Parts: sequence; C-alpha cells; structure tokens
Amino acid sequence: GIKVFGHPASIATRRVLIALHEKNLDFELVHVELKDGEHKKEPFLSRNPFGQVPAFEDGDLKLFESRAITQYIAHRYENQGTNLLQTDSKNISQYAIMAIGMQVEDHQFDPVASKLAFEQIFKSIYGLTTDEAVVAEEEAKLAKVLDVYEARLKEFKYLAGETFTLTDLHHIPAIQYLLGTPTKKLFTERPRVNEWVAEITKRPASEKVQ
Amino acid sequence: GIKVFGHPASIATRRVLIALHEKNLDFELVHVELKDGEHKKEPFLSRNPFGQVPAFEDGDLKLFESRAITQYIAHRYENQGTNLLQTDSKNISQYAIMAIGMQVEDHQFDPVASKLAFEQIFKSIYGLTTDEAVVAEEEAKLAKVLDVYEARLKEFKYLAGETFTLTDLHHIPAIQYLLGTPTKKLFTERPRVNEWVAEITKRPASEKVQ
Amino acid sequence: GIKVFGHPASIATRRVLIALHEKNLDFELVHVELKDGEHKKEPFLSRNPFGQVPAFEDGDLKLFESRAITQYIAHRYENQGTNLLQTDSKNISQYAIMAIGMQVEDHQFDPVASKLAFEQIFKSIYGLTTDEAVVAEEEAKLAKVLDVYEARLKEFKYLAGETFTLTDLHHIPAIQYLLGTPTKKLFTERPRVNEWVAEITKRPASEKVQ
Amino acid sequence: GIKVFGHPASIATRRVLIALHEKNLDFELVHVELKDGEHKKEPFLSRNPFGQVPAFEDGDLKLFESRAITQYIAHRYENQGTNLLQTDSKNISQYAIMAIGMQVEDHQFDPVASKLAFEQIFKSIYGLTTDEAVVAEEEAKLAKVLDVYEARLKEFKYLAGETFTLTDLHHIPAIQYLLGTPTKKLFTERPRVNEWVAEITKRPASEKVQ
Amino acid sequence: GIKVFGHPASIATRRVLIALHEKNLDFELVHVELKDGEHKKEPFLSRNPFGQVPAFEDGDLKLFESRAITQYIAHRYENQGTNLLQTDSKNISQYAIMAIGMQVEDHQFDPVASKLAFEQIFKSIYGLTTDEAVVAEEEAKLAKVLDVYEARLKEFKYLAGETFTLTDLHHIPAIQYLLGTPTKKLFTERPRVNEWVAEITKRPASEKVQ
Amino acid sequence: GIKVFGHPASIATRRVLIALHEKNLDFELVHELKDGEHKKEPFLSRNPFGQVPAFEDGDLKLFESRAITQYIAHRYENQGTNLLQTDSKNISQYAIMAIGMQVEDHQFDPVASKLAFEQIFKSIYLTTDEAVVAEEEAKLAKVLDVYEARLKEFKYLAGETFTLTDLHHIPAIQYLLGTPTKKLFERPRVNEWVAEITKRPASEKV
Ligand SMILES: C1=CS/C(=C2\C=Nc3ccccc32)N1
Ligand SMILES: C1=CS/C(=C2\C=Nc3ccccc32)N1
Ligand SMILES: C1=CS/C(=C2\C=Nc3ccccc32)N1
Ligand SMILES: C1=CS/C(=C2\C=Nc3ccccc32)N1
Ligand SMILES: C1=CS/C(=C2\C=Nc3ccccc32)N1
Ligand SMILES: C1=CS/C(=C2\C=Nc3ccccc32)N1
Repeated sequence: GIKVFGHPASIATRRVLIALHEKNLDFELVHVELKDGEHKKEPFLSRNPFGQVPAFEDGDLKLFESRAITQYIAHRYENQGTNLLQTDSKNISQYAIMAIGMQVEDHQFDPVASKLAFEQIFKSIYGLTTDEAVVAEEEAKLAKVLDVYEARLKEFKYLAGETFTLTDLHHIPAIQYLLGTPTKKLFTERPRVNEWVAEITKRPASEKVQ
Repeated sequence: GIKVFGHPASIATRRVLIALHEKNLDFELVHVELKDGEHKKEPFLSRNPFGQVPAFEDGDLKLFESRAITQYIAHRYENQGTNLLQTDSKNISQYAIMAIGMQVEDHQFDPVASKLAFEQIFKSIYGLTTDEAVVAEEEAKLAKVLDVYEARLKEFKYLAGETFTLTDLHHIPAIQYLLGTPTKKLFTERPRVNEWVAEITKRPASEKVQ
Repeated sequence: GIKVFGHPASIATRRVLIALHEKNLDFELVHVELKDGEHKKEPFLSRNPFGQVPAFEDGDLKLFESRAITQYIAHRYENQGTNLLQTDSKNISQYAIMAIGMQVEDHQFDPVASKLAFEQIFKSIYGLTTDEAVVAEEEAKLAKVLDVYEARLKEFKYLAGETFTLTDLHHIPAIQYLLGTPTKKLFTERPRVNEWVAEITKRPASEKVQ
Repeated sequence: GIKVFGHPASIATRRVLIALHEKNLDFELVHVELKDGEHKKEPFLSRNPFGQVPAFEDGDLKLFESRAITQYIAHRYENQGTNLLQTDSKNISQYAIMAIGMQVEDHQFDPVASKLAFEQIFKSIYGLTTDEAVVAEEEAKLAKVLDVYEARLKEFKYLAGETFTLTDLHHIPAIQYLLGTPTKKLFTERPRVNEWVAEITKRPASEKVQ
Repeated sequence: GIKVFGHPASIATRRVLIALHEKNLDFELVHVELKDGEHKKEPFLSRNPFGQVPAFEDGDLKLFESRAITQYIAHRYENQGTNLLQTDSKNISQYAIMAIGMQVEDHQFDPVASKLAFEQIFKSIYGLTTDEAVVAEEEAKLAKVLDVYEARLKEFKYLAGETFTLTDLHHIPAIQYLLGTPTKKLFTERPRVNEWVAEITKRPASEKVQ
Repeated sequence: GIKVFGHPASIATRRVLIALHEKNLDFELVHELKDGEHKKEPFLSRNPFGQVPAFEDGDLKLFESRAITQYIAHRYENQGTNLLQTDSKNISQYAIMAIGMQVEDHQFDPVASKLAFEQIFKSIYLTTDEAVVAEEEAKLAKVLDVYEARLKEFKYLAGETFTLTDLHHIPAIQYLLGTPTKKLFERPRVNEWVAEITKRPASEKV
C-alpha cells in the first residue's frame, strides 16, 4: 500500500499527509526517529540519500521530496476526493499559473516562514533563546511577500485561480505553526490573506495533521 | 509571439533560454536593465511582483519563475525539437522520478552552486574580495551533494532516467559558470558526474547561451 | 503539591524532571503547548515573564529557570532520595567546587552542545537543512571543552568530586540528545568522559525522561 | 591569603573585586598579562583550564569562574561586612528567589549588555569601527529585558527582595561600562531601573573598581 | 604603451579608466575574463598576486591596486589634460588635505557603497535575492557618512578644496552604480552632495566609462 | 606644536606615534573612549567620523592615521629617518611604495586586526571564537605567502629601504606577536622582516 516515512511534527511530512487526507486515501505513517539520528543512517538513506523526511512509498514506487510527492498524489489519484490540480487539469496555461505559485511558495514564502516558526516555536521547545532581531528582520520580509499575496488574492479566490490547489495546500503546515505565534498579526492585518488563511486552515484535512 | 524579459548573464534567464533553444523556438530576448533598477519598478513589477528576472510572455499568457516557465515550454511545445519531458511523457511514476530531481536541483544544488559562482566570479567582476572561507565551506557541501549525484548517475545515464530531461537542463547555467573556476575540480574528480557535465554543457542549445 | 510547567522534549524541563525523579518525588507535569504559542502569552508569562519553559510550583512557591529549580530541589528535599549536593553539604569550599562546575556547564558546555543538538536533530524534525559547516565549527569547540573535562575526570570520579552532583546532572539532557548523533564520537573517543557519560545516562532517573 | 588572578578592566574580574570590597576583605590583585597571551599558557591554565580571567585563591582553595567565586565569598565570609545573601540566609525559598535573578543576569542581561559595551567601548579603544546595526539590534533586546526588570523592581526594592544581594551585585561591572555610552538612555528612561542603577553604582565598593 | 588589465564593469577598473580619460591618454583596455577564472590563474597572478582587477602597465612599469595607479597617473602625466592633484601640487599641507579625503573614501564610503551596489544591482543580474535588511542597515550607515560629506561640501566646492581632485574622482564609479538604485534618494536629499554628484558624474571622462 | 589626540593602545594611534618617533619629533599625546569622548564634541570637530587618532600641527588639523603618517613623512622629510623612498621625488618608486601601503590597508589590516581582536581584546574585557581565528589565520597565511615572495626579491616591501609601507604594519604585528598567530610569521623572509621592523627603537617606544 501507501507508506509515508516521516515525523508528524515535520512541515514537509505534514504537506504530504494533508494531500493524502484531501484525497481520502489510506496510508501508514511510519515514524522515523530523528531523535536517534535514524534519518542520517541506513536504511533510510536508501529511501532518501539526502537524509531528510519525508520519504514515501506507493507499492513498488519509491519517492522523496514533499512537493514532488504531493504532485504525484494529485495526478495518480486525480479522480478521488478533492481535486488538487486545476479544474481543467490538462490545460497547459492553467497548469503553468499553478506551477508559478508552487514555485513562489518554495522560494519566497517557505524560507522566511520556516525561519520565523523555528525561531519563535522550535527553539523554545528545546531550550534556546529566540533571537528577537532575526524575528523582526524576517517579519519585515514576510510582510512584503504577503503584500504581493494580498494583491494576488484580490484578483482570485485562491492563488492559482478560482479553486483550491496544490499551490495553496503547500503553505498550510508552515502557516499552522505561525498561527500560534505573534506573526499571526501579519496574516490577520491583511484582509484577503486572512480570509484565505482561515479557509485553508479550517479544512478537515488540514485539521487532521495539527 | 514569445518574449523573455531578462538579462543574458542571469542563471534563471539562461535556464529559460536553453529550453527555448532546445525546442527550436523563435523568441525575442527583451533586455531588462537591472543596472538602472528596472526590475524593482513598474512596468516590470506587473510581469513579476517579486521583481526578479526572468519574466516571460507567450502571446496573451504572462509567466514568471524560471522552472515554471521551462515546464510550460516542455509541455506546450512537447512535439517540437528535443523532448524535455520523459520519453513516456504521460507516465505518472516516471514524471514523479523527474520531479524529484527537479526538486533536488532547487534545494540541494542551486543554493550552494550559486553561492560558489557568486563568491568566485561575480564578486571579482565588481570589485569585492572573494571569501576563501565561504568558498571552502560551500565546496565541502557541494562535494557531499555531488557524491549523491555520482551514485545516482552510476545507475542511470541522466538524472531522471535514460534520457536528458528538465532535471538535467536546470543545472546547466550554474555549472557553466562553475567550470570557469577551481570548483571544476569537484566535477572532474567524479567520473560519472564529469561525463554528465561534459554531455549537457556540450549540447548546442547550452552553448548558444554562454 | 509539586507542578512542573513545561514540555517533555525540552532540555531545561528534563533537567528539572531528572532532579525530581532522583529525589523520588511525586509531581504533575503540566504540558505547556508551545506549538500554540502558550509560553509567550498569559497566564504563563505570570509564571515566567521571559516566556521560557520550564516554570515550577511547590505549593505556594512559584519558580522558573531550570538550574535555580534543581538547586531548590537539592536543598528543600535534601534528606530524601539521592543526594544532589556534595556529601558534606554544608562545607563552603566543597560547595564552591560544585558551583564552578555548574557555572562551567552553563557557559562552556551548554551553548555549544545545544547548538549541535539543534542543528542535527531539531532542524531535521521540522524540515530545515543541517548546516554541515556550523556542526564542524561547534564540534571543534566541544572537543576542546571535552579535553578539559577529560583532564578533570582523570583526577575525580565525577566533576565536583567523588559523588554524583547537580554539576553532573545538569549535563544529562543535552548529552542524551547528542548520543543520537555522530557527535557521540567526541564523547566516546575520550576514555574517562565516555565512562562518565555512560554512568550518568544509565541512571534510572535519567532513563525516565528519555 | 586571598589572591585574585585577573585584569582590572575585566567585567568578570570586577564582579569578584566588588564582592571582596563589599566584604571589607584584604586581597592581592595579581595582574594577568592578557596582552602577552598569559591566560592561554601555563601556569594560568592550571588555575583555569578554559583560559579565562579571573582565577582565584583563598589559601589552599583554588577557584575560577566569577559567579561561583562571588557565591563562595558571600558564604565563607558571611558575618563580615555587607550581607550579600538574603537577610534570612538559610531560608531555601528566599535563596531560590535570589538564584533565579542570578540565573536571569547570566542568561538574559549579560550576553546583550556585554555585546553593547564591547561594540561601543572596547572596539573603539583598539581601533575597529562600531557596528551601528548590531548596537541597535541589541539595544532593542536590552530594552525588552529592562522592561521585565522595571516590572520586577516595581514590586521590590532590589531584584531578590528588600535587600541588595549577589543578584544585583553581578550586574554592576557591565552597567558601569554601559553608563559611559548612549545605552544609558535605556536605564534612565525607566524610573525604578534608573533608581536601582543609581543606588548600586553609587556604592563605595562599586566605585573602588571603576 | 599604456595597458589596463581589467573588466569594464569593475569599479576599481573604472576608477583607473576615468583618470586615464581625464588625462587625455591613449591606452589599451585588455579584458580579463573573470568568468573563466582568469584573474585567479597565471599569468595574471604575475601582474597582481592577490588576483584582483585591475592590473596596469606603462611600458616597463607594472602596477596593480587602483588608488595607487590613479596617483601614479596624476603625477607621471601631471602637465597633461585635467589636473588631478591640487592646484599647488607640490604644497605638502594641501596634499595632506587631499590624502585625508582619499583615505576617507576608502575607509568610510567604499565599503558601504559597494555593498549597497552589490546587494541591489549585481545580485539581481546573476539571480540572487536582494536582502532588504542589509540594504536598510547600510543605507543608514551611508546616510551618516553623507551628512559628514554635506558639512564638508558646505565649506568647499570639492572635497579636497576649490578644485576637482583624485579625492572626488575615486568616488565616481560606485556613485554611478548607486544612481540606478533607490539609494540615489540619499544623494538627492542632501543639497551640496547632490550638486557635487551631479558635477562629477556629468564630466565627459566619467560618462566615457558608463 | 604637534598634538596627537588618541589612545596609547590604539593601532591607528600607534601607527602615527611610531612615525613621529622615527622623525625624532616632539609632541603631546592628548588622551577617554571609555567615557565615550570620541563620539561627542569637541572631538567630532577634529574627526566627524568619531575615531582616533585626530592630529594637530599648529593650525593644521588632520585625522586618519595613514594620511597623517604621509604628512609627517613629507613635512618633516629632512629630519630623522627617511620614511619615503631614497629617491623621494621619483614618481615610479613612489607608486611602488603606494601599492604596498594600499595592500596593507586592504589585504593585511582587516584580517590581522580581526585576529588581534578575537585573541587579545576580547580576552581583556568575551570568549575567543576559535572558528573565526582559524578562518582568518588561513586568510592571513595566503596573504603572508604573497609577502614572502615579495620579500624574497627586496629587503623591504617598497624596495631596499624601510618606508611607510613597512611602518604601517607594525602596531598590528606587535599585538599578533603575543599570540599563537606568531607561528605564521614559519616564513623565513617574513620572519626576518618582522624582527627588523619590530626591533626598531621607535617601534619599541610605543
Ligand atoms: C501565477 C501567475 S501570477 C502569480 C502570482 C502573482 N502573485 C502571486 C503571489 C503568490 C502566488 C502567486 C502569485 N501566480
Ligand atoms: C528520483 C528518485 S531517486 C532520485 C535520486 C536519488 N538521488 C538523486 C540525486 C540527484 C537527483 C535525483 C536523485 N531521483
Ligand atoms: C571545580 C573546580 S575545578 C573544576 C573543573 C576543572 N575543570 C573542569 C571541567 C568541567 C567541570 C569542572 C571543572 N570544577
Ligand atoms: C525571582 C522570582 S521572580 C524573579 C524575577 C522576575 N523578574 C525578574 C527580573 C530580573 C530578575 C529576577 C526576576 N526572580
Ligand atoms: C581633510 C581635512 S578634514 C576633511 C574632511 C572632513 N570631512 C570630510 C569628508 C570627506 C572628505 C574629507 C573630509 N578632509
Ligand atoms: C609593488 C609592485 S609589486 C608589489 C607587491 C607584490 N606583492 C606585494 C606584497 C606586499 C606589498 C607589495 C607587493 N608591490
């Protein structure tokens, strides 16, 4: 069957889990003990030689890298559950529009957002002091990025068009984490972003991985 | 027709240009004067609100972000010139394998490679001193990455399988730059990588953008 | 009764838990949801205005800061379970010797060790890439620190003298995490350090918090 | 007799010197020539293997690490001069309160304050340019920390209660340095902090080390 | 004859080219292919062992380092074209005044200005994201520096006195680059600076290298 | 007369003091960075960038150490040691000296000063960063190899005579000699050069 080799707290792992749930699919979440360094030793390195979670299995097919896995799910299980591709899924122009947003989340949003979530949650869990200077710097960054998102969301219900797609889905785990932190201010202060956040984080598949 | 709004030295712009040439397509390269800050002002911000090159046009369709653009080219002009997708282009498993590698270039290769190319070439052009410490740090990184590439290339002719694909194409511009620098050692000292580099950089479409 | 307001993965929280277990004390571990930003909001800020875990309660007495809490435990519940102070607990010279080591763990060991554990474990769990350069830098640091520990442990069974004390206890949570990482090499390669690590990590109270 | 092995400009050394003076004790200040790298060679490494000042001697007893030394002084010479412990010195609850504050100075105050003092004073002495960006970053930090101090000092005359203690003493050397810098603004602009600074820096023992 | 071994985009190379043009001299600009790492290999290392552009030749005389080369030009070809030294060129007091300004450009202006120009232009050309935080930090710096320039220019037509000298010349290439960036605001907002910029950048020799 | 407004521990201030001593000149060393004097008036009227040293020779008001040493070298040329080239008006030979001066400022000083600071000045007040030390030592090593090659062809950096080019290195080198970085200075012709210039009476006075 389908197996996800990861960790339930992992943003990348959650990104995959949401897509599976969105597709009403049954799978086994095989826990990788990162705490014991399992990810940096065999046999996990045979599933992903870069030693990051998640790795993935669908029968004989062996994948890693979360965005590639969500895409695979979106296509292989297209007719099942929520459509994660564009309504007209074979339309090349419309796919490109979606692809740009996917690309934007990876390059503009994730690095900043993940740094924020890490400085202000994960640090605190393990026992290091949050760097207020870093937080401020990255908040200023994310603010400028979210202004671009606001403009985009003023012209379309979701980022790739009129429907919820992979483009939106990929943001969810990081946003979830940032909503338990003062950085929520940036999402809330922007009307169309705030509505978008609220719609995508309130989805049942999104709540299943919290 | 087709317009590319970018700069001929730009890695991301070159990534798009190679794909166009590989597809034997005719296009106009519209030069964006980054030197005069054109990219950070209208009307370029209407083509890409994040203010990076390249932006792209195919008739009425307006894109940005290089990897999204190359994918669009690969699909919209699939029949034409070199096949940039997998031989069996509609096969979902085989697409996923390609998608992983595309993902790997973006996350594991590009950040390190670009930093190297920048510290060693672009700094020198302008007049800043190369940081020998940074170079060494990143070379150690890229080495570990390229070992994973060696292992992969021992099992397959190219990164996504038996054929040259987008996965390989996306590496070219950065590699081109690094070949004029002592970092070439890392590519040469690895047999299957060295052959792979040599095959992809010697392609006519790759040379047209040097 | 006794309540610990923290998180079970937290190094500082574990430091307190071990001292409680070592004293055979009964307590409630009240989970603080850092993931929902509980620590940076009231009413937790009334228990610790710097918004870090753990906070602590012993009836009416409200404390924070792990080393202060372990000291309090060591004194208030002195006659009970393991002695965490020096054998001659009222001896001022012997206390000072212990105090130096406590001070050393805080200043020389913890910052480096925690950075290591964070770069290698906690980063991987959330989905950020380990910085191999940082790991190397800090491993070189810890090595130099652990050489000083080796010399010290060659003259005494434990760090403060012939008995296990707070000085040793405070190191445990960080060491536990580092034992599931290639940084174990540094502890193992040093004979008396390795014996010391093995003795303190194998204690029942130490294992209860793993 | 009593020897302090250090340097008169050293914050950590001054911390010890103030405690000795506060206790009306006689001692020899043995100057360590850090300029000639004395601290990183024998025989100083036999007094402190981590090669930092100050080291300390009280007859046969050999100590290092300033906070451990001040605590030792506070206890060994308890009935002499100023009481540096709590009025009810054997009270375990009241000690813990003091211990928290000691812990807070070390973790929250000292790293920021010392960076400030270093960027603004020590850099200028030797001939490096002050980084205005760093100054600003750290001033923002210290401000937030000092707000917590303000709140605390609104409820108590000194940090550990109604009396001057080690908790307060340990702040003095760093504060002295910062008072000759625009960072004084942060101390002055906060009423109860300003009163506290003025009281502790005006003490005769505090002036003796300026 | 005279040869300049450099690159036309290089600030340091331009600094030399302007001085040559200002002196109406004929020379060959020999292009060093930094892109192919020519600067870090022989035979260029025989012209400058630190591997930076520009190197320089005047018959048998072999020089490197731009400010030394411009000085050499200013003296060796003193009676030709524009006077780049002070009107009373042998006056030791007046030379010292010029020398201070030359020193000021190197230490106070260039490092900041070059970072700005690099973060905003050169990064964008090659494909890295501008760090807005860095930009802001350095803009604050340059502003303070330019206030000192404003005060100076209120008392004198140019930086070294009543005439255009090397002191002014050396600023040109960096200023040229910054004029195509929002950092122009800092120059425009200061009256005497703005006039100075406008005069020196509008000189025919300055325009020849744009 | 001549005043130097600085601090005796300051590298830049020492650079000026050595040049004055080398020229057998009499001056007053006017001393408080500790009380933030450098960042307030009236010092800002002597140097608006708020760094030491500032300098006075009668009515003439200077700042910036390399500019001051050059001024000394020229205004008091016939007095004491010659700090310019033997043929002081020769434009080719001046340029050779100027390159070296430029090299010290750009290639040597930033690295050397970071080293001296991480290893000495930090310790006087903060923990030395062993990683930084190593990074910068690798840098300085490469720089000093270039110096070795240069010193193999000439007695001093600008030619056959001791000049400003050499002088400007002294204060930083002095500090680095009390530190394990001395090891790097393992380079024969560099070692001899360091020994000659640091043993000079004017060098020892500061
Ligand atoms: C696709 C065409 S234009 C576009 C976007 C334009 N602004 C965006 C912000 C977030 C995600 C996507 C966009 N995406
Ligand atoms: C697709 C399935 S496994 C895999 C790879 C496994 N190692 C790789 C290195 C570079 C690019 C791709 C890979 N790619
Ligand atoms: C107490 C007196 S001397 C001393 C130490 C001397 N070296 C140490 C290394 C780790 C912990 C403690 C020490 N501790
Ligand atoms: C002890 C119980 S609560 C507490 C503090 C609560 N806020 C503080 C700020 C500086 C030093 C100590 C404190 N100290
Ligand atoms: C020479 C004596 S004071 C002085 C300057 C005082 N402020 C300046 C700013 C830019 C260039 C030179 C100066 N130059
Ligand atoms: C002048 C022509 S070549 C040259 C140098 C060539 N290498 C150097 C190292 C330190 C100082 C000067 C030089 N200086």
